Amino acid sequence: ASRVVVNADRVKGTINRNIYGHFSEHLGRCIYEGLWVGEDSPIPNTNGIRNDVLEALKQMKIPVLRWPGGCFADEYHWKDGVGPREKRKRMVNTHWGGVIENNHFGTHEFMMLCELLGCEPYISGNVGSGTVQEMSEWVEYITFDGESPMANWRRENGREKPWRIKYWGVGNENWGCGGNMRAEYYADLYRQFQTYLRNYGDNKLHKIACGANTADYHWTEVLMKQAAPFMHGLSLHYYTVPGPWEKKGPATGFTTDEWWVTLKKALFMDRLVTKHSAIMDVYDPDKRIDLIVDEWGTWYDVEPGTNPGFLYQQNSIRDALVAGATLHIFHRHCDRVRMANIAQLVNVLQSVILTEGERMLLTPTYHVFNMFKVHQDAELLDTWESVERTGPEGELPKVSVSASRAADGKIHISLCNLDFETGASVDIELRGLNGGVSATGTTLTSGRIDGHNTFDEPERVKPAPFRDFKLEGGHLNASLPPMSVTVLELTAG
Repeated sequence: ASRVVVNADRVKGTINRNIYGHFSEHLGRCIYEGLWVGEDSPIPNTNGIRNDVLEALKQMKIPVLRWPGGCFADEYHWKDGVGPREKRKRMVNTHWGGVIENNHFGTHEFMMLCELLGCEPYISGNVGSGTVQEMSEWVEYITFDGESPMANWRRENGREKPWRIKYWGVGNENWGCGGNMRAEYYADLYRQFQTYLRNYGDNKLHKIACGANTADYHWTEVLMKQAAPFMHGLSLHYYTVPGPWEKKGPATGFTTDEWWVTLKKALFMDRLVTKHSAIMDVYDPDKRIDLIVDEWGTWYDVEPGTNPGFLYQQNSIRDALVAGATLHIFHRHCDRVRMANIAQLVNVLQSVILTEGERMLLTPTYHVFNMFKVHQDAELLDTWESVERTGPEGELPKVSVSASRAADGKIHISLCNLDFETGASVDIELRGLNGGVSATGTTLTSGRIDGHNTFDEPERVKPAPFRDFKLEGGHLNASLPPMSVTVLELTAG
């Protein structure tokens, strides 16, 4: 059996709720259909935003939402998305391309969306093809409470008081689709652009520089050395891609080898975060600057017959394990990692929700985020572990565990069983308690390694009560089901 000691009297730090963040680009059906249906749609909606998705996201407690993209963000000109909705600029592609952009979802609709969800807005400004004045005016338009062309324009468009916004990305993927820049060159632009993004009134900007793709450590070094004093966060992007880029592999009907490879590549996040943080420590030993993993998740070949440019893929129990295992990695690094944004809220990459017209489903990834919401802003508890191995040559840990205490005093222990073939025995020793506790549990598992939900069968994979454990005198012995994510809630008394 795997062994775990939880020291409940020993706090290691706070798991920032923004670790549970999300990301929605104007791509495929993420914004259009996925969220924005329009005020006059037969799909029930609140001010143009579909109610089914809204309610599901609120239950999940989405903490922050990044918009309007990765690549799209450094092509976007924000002024195209404000003003009388029916008169905004429109781009239509008469090709398989499928680029229909009417700009009906713009700045006002996005701030409204965040207010509806109860989440923080995180806007990504355009460095690659934008100008310093353009970005500066966006911030002024949003946050200025005085009189000016930009602030007056906001009021004319229906928002009288300024909005608050903390999170502001100064360019996305600038090493690539955001301008193919050298780190050294981006650093100069970053420093210039951020200069003109002001704190108006009571607003305080949290400026986020574009960080490394995967293992580009030189990027991190240059950005930290050249630009650390001018930023509050630095990002990092890492997608879990089973096969080569040219043939990533399918979301369902995959082999057992693809299972192990996917999970092994997911766990590589720990090395990336560790090594990028080590470079950050050299220039910022006090850890002032946030590490922000604002693109992560699985990336497969699209579902057969669909437009590859739309990035639509299914979502299985394998993705649930990627999500749960990666979230645990962020927890362990919560002294530096303070936000993450899984790539793509709806209908795009590793989504929590898929839709098909009026129909929608919750993916197994959704269920992980909903179950793990108990970790948002929780205190991470000191845990020691000795876990068995699984997979070819024991290349994976069989189990991944994390323990935290919520503000109301309840303790939550989440556990992933990475082995699809057998259950996992975990012996959990609870120390530093002071009293006694009782426990309940919930588990997400499947009978098939590619177990997933569809529109006709939307509840094939979903959480269920978990009762296969024994709690006796400060020892919790659990028998986790195969391929599962489980959460145990412990209540004092």
